[PDB]
Amino acid sequence: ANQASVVANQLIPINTALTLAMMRSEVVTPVGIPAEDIPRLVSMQVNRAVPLGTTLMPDMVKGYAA
Repeated sequence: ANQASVVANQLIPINTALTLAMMRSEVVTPVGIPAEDIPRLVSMQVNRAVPLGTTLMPDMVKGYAA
């Protein structure tokens, strides 16, 4: 049903600063960071490796607070 989340479009290594090429929008469950926030996430770092196809959750991004 409608809410899309940010999903990793490639493996994102631990401590990588996110770029736009790394983030796609997809309706997945459980729900992660809202896809509307992809602009806000560029150049923030992930604190763990995020495999291809993994939903980005709030606790995986350093400094994220919505």
